[PDB]
Amino acid sequence: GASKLRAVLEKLKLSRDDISTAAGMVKGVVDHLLLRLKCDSAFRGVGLLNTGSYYEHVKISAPNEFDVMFKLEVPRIQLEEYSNTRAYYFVKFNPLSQFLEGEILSASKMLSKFRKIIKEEINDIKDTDVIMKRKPAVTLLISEKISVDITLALESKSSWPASTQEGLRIQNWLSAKVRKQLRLKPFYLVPKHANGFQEETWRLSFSHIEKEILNNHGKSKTCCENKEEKCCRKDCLKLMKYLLEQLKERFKDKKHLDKFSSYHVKTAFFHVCTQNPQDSQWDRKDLGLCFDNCVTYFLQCLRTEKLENYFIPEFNLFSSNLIDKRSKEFLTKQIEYERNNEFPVFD
Ligand SMILES: C[C@@H](CO)NC(=O)c1cnn2c(O)cc(-c3ccccc3)nc12
Ligand SMILES: [Zn+2]
Repeated sequence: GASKLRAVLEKLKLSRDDISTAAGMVKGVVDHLLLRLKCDSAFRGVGLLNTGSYYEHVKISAPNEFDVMFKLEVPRIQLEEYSNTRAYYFVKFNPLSQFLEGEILSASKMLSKFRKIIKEEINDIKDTDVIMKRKPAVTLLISEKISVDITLALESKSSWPASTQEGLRIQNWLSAKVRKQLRLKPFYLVPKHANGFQEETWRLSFSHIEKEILNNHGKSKTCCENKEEKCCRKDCLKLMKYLLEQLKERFKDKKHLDKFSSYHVKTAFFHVCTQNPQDSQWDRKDLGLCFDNCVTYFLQCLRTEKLENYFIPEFNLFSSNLIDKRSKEFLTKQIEYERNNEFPVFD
């Protein structure tokens, strides 16, 4: 039974043109900010990253909400793992000399200059109306409709940290050949401090690898290139993403589902892909069964309080220290009700 599922997907597809026009306004403002950012010595090598839901063709439900990534190549860096977290690091070693708070690169001083240049540049541009929202680093508001979340990410062309060594288990699905090729690619560090936090740490980012894997997702190279080879991987992720967005909208005034994000859904999705490496396990005709495995796996993670980062196996996104048991039990209660009642939150 995939009828309501196929119905949702068609409706979601109709929002494509609206998302495309809105992206036009954003491309204008962003190209301008990058031209002005490149002027400062520190942000000279700044560029547009091209990762996210939109570039992975999985952008569901919000044309008035865009997330943009700004990469900045950093030359010869040394990482120091913070408090055995496996995901959070200190950036040690130059254009960024001004932001060194000891031998360590300050996330706060770095982001303040970034926010400062952006604040200075949005007043100077009169072509379109752009406002900057108060202290996903910098948030803009274009023409009073479009919100743009701007993230700064350091780029390192070094070997991936030791914590990733046993991650990205795509060998039996996408091949070891591909895994080797992917790990040769750079890695990113976004400033994330996650009583009181360490406001000088950087978290690992592999948004570019997630895009590569999603846009070349089959065991067969010709997956989704012909009628006989069409799969439902992307559709299951779109449906999982929409399921959480809809439930998070339904209970916005409650505050339980606040700690859950589309990243939890996407992570759980990649785990299901590792479990089901065959394209035959993802047949378009089996969408109902495939979406049910995704729902089922996600619920097992919520019950067992275990959702490991796809790249950092030792990092548990569903740890009791991150998300309290009552919140996971609320999300379980809601998802189970939905599955039992042919997904009323969809229509
Ligand atoms: C669930 C929240 C808060 O943990 N995260 C996100 O929403 C989130 C969105 N992209 N992304 C990502 O590219 C990487 C990570 C990540 C999380 C934990 C450990 C290492 C990396 N998270 C994200
Ligand atoms: Zn496919």
